Amino acid sequence: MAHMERFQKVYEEVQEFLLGDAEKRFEMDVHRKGYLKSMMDTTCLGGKYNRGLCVVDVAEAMAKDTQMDAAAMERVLHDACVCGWMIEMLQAHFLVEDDIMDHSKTRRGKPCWYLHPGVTAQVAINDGLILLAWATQMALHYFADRPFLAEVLRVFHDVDLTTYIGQLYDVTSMVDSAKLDAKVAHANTTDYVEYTPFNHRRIVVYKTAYYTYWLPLVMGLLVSGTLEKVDKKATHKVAMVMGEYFQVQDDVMDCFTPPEKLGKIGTDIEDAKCSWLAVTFLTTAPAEKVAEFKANYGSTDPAAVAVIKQLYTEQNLLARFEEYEKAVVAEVEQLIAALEAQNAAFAASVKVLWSKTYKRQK
Amino acid sequence: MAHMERFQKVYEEVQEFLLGDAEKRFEMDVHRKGYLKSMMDTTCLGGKYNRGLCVVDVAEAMAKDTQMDAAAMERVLHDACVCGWMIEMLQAHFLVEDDIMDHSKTRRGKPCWYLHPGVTAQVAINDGLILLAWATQMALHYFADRPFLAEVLRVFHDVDLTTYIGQLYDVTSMVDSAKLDAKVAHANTTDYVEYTPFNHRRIVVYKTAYYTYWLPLVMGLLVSGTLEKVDKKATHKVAMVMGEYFQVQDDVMDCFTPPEKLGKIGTDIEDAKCSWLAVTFLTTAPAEKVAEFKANYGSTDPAAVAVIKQLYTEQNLLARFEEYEKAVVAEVEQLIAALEAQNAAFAASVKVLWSKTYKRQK
Ligand SMILES: CCCCc1ccc[n+](CC(P(=O)(O)O)P(=O)(O)O)c1
Ligand SMILES: CCCCc1ccc[n+](CC(P(=O)(O)O)P(=O)(O)O)c1
Ligand SMILES: CC(C)CCOP(=O)(O)OP(=O)(O)O
Ligand SMILES: CC(C)CCOP(=O)(O)OP(=O)(O)O
Ligand SMILES: [Ca+2]
Ligand SMILES: [Ca+2]
Ligand SMILES: [Ca+2]
Ligand SMILES: [Ca+2]
Ligand SMILES: [Ca+2]
Ligand SMILES: [Ca+2]
Repeated sequence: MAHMERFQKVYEEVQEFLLGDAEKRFEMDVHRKGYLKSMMDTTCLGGKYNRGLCVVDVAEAMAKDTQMDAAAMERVLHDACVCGWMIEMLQAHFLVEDDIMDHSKTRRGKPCWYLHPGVTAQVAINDGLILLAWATQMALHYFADRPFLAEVLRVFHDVDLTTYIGQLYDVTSMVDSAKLDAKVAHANTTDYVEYTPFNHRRIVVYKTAYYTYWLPLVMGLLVSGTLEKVDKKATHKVAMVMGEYFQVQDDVMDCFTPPEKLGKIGTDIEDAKCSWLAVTFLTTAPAEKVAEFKANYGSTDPAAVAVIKQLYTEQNLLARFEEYEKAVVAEVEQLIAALEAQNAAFAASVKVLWSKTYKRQK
Repeated sequence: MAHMERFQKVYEEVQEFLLGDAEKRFEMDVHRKGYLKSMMDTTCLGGKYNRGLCVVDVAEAMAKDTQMDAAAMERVLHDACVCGWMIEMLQAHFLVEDDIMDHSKTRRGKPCWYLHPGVTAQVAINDGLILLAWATQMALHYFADRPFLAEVLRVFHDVDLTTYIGQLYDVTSMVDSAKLDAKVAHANTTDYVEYTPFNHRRIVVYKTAYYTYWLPLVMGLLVSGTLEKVDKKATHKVAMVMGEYFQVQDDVMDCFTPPEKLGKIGTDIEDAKCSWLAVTFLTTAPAEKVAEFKANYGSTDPAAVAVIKQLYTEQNLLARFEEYEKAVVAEVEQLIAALEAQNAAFAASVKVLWSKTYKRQK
């Protein structure tokens, strides 16, 4: 991909800056500097970089569209790379903390950060907070003289909050919400009355769509000075449609994609997660199959988990996902066509992001 | 306290705004809104409000020293209260995450948030992140048209990073730093070679002094538009001296103050923390007492803990603290006198903060 070599060079630059700033400001010693370097490398690298490279693709598209000269283009691509690394380090923070919350075993084909024997959940919580803090440090340093710094911080921090509210919906989805009460232990549901299409949409739009689709598009517009050239409502809507679909794919792959190909071991079934598969099953399956689901879901027993995967297979959940995907293609294409009539350059950058999403396999 | 009634009124306003913003933006339901209200009240209320009320005391002192009409003074006090609550919600976030990391039992005379049976560590991590995100949301909303928004976000996020680096030093302080390696489990020290005055100072300056002393003084100056009317270097030095002392008091109280008075059960002795007591003991005690300390420290056995507290008592650590405290008050009074020669209004507000710190009992 066109910007990978530039994006990787900016990673080395931003790492040297952040570790050097810690030596200057916090009397950082050689041993902890080395620990933080390995933490940054382990938590920030190894993913697909769809969020970071989107910022650069958008910023280049809009820089060409507005005919920026060689010096201005070089600045926009460098700024775009730094904003990309803000989102990648936000992702790194989110996955560190989520791997602790889900008690997960593998991430990007390596042990979860907290499961490194030299780490533990106790230290990893704080390592994940350093990652989050470092994302803002990059804006405050690299964009100190840029009029777009204010808007970069606003959209970044808004999406940061959004994602934690989605995570609140996610971690409370398997308990009766009327019984959500800090003073009283919460039994996992046995009736699954709240496993609804509305509740699934609300989890995935807030926990995933905002930081995965909306934030990279907006940051690429902000760094190129072109946010006012596009339809904000139309941009938001296509980000929500693609983001929901992206997390639906992630939900389908939890069950049906081998962990060795995905690079992680999902436990949506053993954790009774309100996944797209769980909701689509519960709302479409015959009564006797719903009963077998309730008797087996949310159990660590490998046979129980196999019963659930057999129920999903027998209810044609992969076929049902394919019909959902067809409806999403129709809607994304219509929204892109509407963007394209207003600003073709930005519409092309949404098509790039959509082509890396549609029918992905990991 | 002059500003308590105004400060508690602004709490109720900020709470209504944040919960209402979540209903508006994130389709927040009545049950989770109730959960978040209970979480905010439990994690943000019940402390001494030293950080938040400092912001208002500094802002009022500096606004009175300027000539401005009643409407302008009302705006400075309201902004100061919001900035105070930013720091209180940052404190709330720090204590929620630290209580998970320390596996602690009590905070402000109630169970730790994560230990509420309807919460657990795996939900509380995310509740702690909501608190941190809400702090920035307050600035972005209330200070949307204020000239100091950018500099408020910069100092806030700088101190946010600083505290996590202090926390890194704190959580790694009991492992030989040459053996710090994410890949390899590492036994806690048996020789305590790194339990040095320098290493204690580095922990407490970054983990406590920046957010407890520096941040409230600087926010008070920013919201009143008077940061450039004071000596930034001298302000930093007095904040580092007072904040080191504040954390030394906290370390002494971990051992010597009844948990029912303190409102928390410290485990510095069980957890082998590099506390002021441990460093002062190891650098002053006779050789056989150092050996007995090493045989008993870092043990959950109540007999082992009782041996350490007896060794501390025998080495007169409370008297050694009184001598340190005499040296600190000599230094603070000199630094305040020097500030008073430059800006008497600001120096008075440093006296108010010091007066709440010096010889405190909790
Ligand atoms: C801590 C904030 C939550 C971040 C967040 C948002 C979206 C997806 N994830 C991770 C995924 P996964 O762990 O990559 O499968 P999920 O657990 O299925 O939701 C985490
Ligand atoms: C999560 C960042 C840590 C924040 C932080 C900094 C200063 C004091 N604390 C908590 C105190 P305490 O728990 O109030 O006694 P410590 O555990 O002694 O350090 C936490
Ligand atoms: C939003 C969610 C499914 C979390 C994982 O996101 P991802 O598949 O983009 O992960 P990588 O950053 O590893 O590419
Ligand atoms: C920095 C530290 C000792 C943590 C506790 O701070 P504190 O004693 O000011 O706590 P409150 O917010 O409960 O007053
Ligand atoms: Ca999760
Ligand atoms: Ca997960
Ligand atoms: Ca998943
Ligand atoms: Ca601690
Ligand atoms: Ca603690
Ligand atoms: Ca303490």
